[PDB]
Amino acid sequence: RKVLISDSLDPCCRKILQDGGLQVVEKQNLSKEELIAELQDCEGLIVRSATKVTADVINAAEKLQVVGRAGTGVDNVDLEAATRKGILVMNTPNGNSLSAAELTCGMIMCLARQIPQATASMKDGKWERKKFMGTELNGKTLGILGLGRIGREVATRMQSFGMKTIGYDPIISPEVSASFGVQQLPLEEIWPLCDFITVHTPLLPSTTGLLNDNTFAQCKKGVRVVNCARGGIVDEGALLRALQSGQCAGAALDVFTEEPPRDRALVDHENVISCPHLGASTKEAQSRCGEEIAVQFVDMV
Amino acid sequence: LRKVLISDSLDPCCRKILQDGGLQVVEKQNLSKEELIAELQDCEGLIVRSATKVTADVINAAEKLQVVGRAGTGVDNVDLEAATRKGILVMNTPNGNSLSAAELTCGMIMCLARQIPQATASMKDGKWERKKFMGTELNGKTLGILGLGRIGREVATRMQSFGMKTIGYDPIISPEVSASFGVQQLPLEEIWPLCDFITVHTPLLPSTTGLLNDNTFAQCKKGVRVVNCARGGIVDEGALLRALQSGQCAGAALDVFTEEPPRDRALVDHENVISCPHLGASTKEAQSRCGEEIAVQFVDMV
Ligand SMILES: NC(=O)c1ccc[n+]([C@@H]2O[C@H](COP(=O)([O-])OP(=O)(O)OC[C@H]3O[C@@H](n4cnc5c(N)ncnc54)[C@H](O)[C@@H]3O)[C@@H](O)[C@H]2O)c1
Ligand SMILES: NC(=O)c1ccc[n+]([C@@H]2O[C@H](COP(=O)([O-])OP(=O)(O)OC[C@H]3O[C@@H](n4cnc5c(N)ncnc54)[C@H](O)[C@@H]3O)[C@@H](O)[C@H]2O)c1
Repeated sequence: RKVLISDSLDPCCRKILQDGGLQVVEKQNLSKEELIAELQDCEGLIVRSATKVTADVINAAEKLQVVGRAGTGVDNVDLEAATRKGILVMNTPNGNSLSAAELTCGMIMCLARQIPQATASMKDGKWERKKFMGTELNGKTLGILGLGRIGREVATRMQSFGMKTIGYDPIISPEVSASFGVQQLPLEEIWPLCDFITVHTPLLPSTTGLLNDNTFAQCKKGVRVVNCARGGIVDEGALLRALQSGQCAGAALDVFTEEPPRDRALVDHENVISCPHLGASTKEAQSRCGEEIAVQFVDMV
Repeated sequence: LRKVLISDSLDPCCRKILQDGGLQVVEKQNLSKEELIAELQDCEGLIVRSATKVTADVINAAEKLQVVGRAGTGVDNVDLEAATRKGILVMNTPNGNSLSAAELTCGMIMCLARQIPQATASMKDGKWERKKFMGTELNGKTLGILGLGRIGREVATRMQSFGMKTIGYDPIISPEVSASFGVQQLPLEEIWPLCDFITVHTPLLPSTTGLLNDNTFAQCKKGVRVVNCARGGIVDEGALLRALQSGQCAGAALDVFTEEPPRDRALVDHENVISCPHLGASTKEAQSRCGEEIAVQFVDMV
């Protein structure tokens, strides 16, 4: 059939599809009405995160058969509406892991030394040595919640800095985590030990507010936290209260409960470092995800 | 060997160690030239960090002064020539800062790969600009490390954990020794074309002033990224600006400048440059270690 790529993807996605004999239309930044119009001659749609595959789009897209997302999860696809119609939804759980792990490590280093703030200071003409006294990562404890693809890659990188890496994952055995140097403990034992906490779980009811007022209360005063997973795993209201009291000394956020976020209190806080969901924003990750999704479209004979 | 003036803001452990060694200590900070010379009247020892400027005039007016200690690397704020001519010993702390400087360098590499400082600035300006901040994955990329001493080797082993190939050069470290911490030595001319990132960890010497310059930038890959958390002037600042302006250099991270604070703002102002006010040693841990390291030398002196 014919596939529309409605967001900006690596050009290899397009190449692999055509090599498989498919018509492609590559057209970014479509309005809701433009998207529906294009799709009515299309059985495939491929998105990244910008296009919102809502029930209304799906319902109006009568010939649609498969929606592919070139990223993890299905955050911008109404999976329930797609399933109600006969529509397959596919994604790319492997292609961007390494890039996400690397950003998470960068964010830890940025929290330790306040590099983003120091650059902003310098650009205002300031030379603020005292303000930007930091902390050394060597000897500190990093808590890693979620020890799948990304969590284990964060662990081995941060171990090279001399960090003690502890963590928790309901599915990963202690024996598997020991093989990448992560000691598992129950959550209640993790909180008071950590200098830094990073989350690498899916977003589920059980992981929403994984860090919240109750768990911040149990942390070491001055804990630094990273969320490069999904918005909401760290409760944003709790995080702001923790930053306000000094219970959390800083946070680094790639992701938000709303993207772009309309509430600016966290982004605007002096001790918060942020990015516009750049975890998979590398040429390499994008090349890998574009291939991953294209191959899945070709493999359906 | 009796009274020591500590003239800059140091970790309190420096004072205690001197005092345990059996020395008198005066902590006074932010002194003018005249004030510094007056405090030194009864002092045979002076301990500084970076702000106090132990110039030829101070050295020559300070009558009982026998040793100057700097709680940091090199002798940037001490006229060592003047000191040596008058017979005054100068001591510094070559070990205490290594790990904090290595960590900052690695943080700078990550920031250049993913534009985290620029991304934060954009978000704080109320923007959501994903495409602009498309970055580079470190795995498989080549990092060139010039200077393979205390800091170079620590940077190498950390960036190796990211899957970077670490190559470099040091005139005194043998290829066999550098091999033992995973750094492949090659001649400089073979390095430039191979590097995705270059980081410098040398002293500032005639051999290292302008080690990166217009000619070496022309030998590099289009889009090379450069880090200087060592000393200002190892990367020629004019050459670096020209390379940033043409795109030969995709970005640079600078902790150090030929003038500090720098009066010329062109590099700091460039959108592809990330910077810090010489924070390589600016951690609680490093400052503690340096404070200990310099007081301990003074006490052995007794
Ligand atoms: N910021 C980005 O651009 C970016 C990029 C890629 C992935 N991600 C996100 O990062 C997260 C991790 O991705 P991954 O590829 O490593 O996923 P993965 O499935 O390999 O691993 C996730 C792990 O989380 C664990 N988990 C579930 N509930 C948990 C809980 N309550 N406590 C601790 N662990 C729990 C699972 O057991 C699993 O092992 C996901 O949310 C993913 O969407 C973000
Ligand atoms: N930004 C900061 O706050 C900060 C903090 C600590 C140290 N430093 C600086 O970082 C630099 C490295 O310090 P270190 O402790 O690793 O020093 P080190 O003495 O242990 O190592 C320096 C190495 O540079 C090498 N070298 C000399 N000339 C060279 C050349 N032409 N090419 C390649 N290598 C050359 C030497 O042979 C030596 O092995 C110094 O300039 C030091 O002052 C900066």
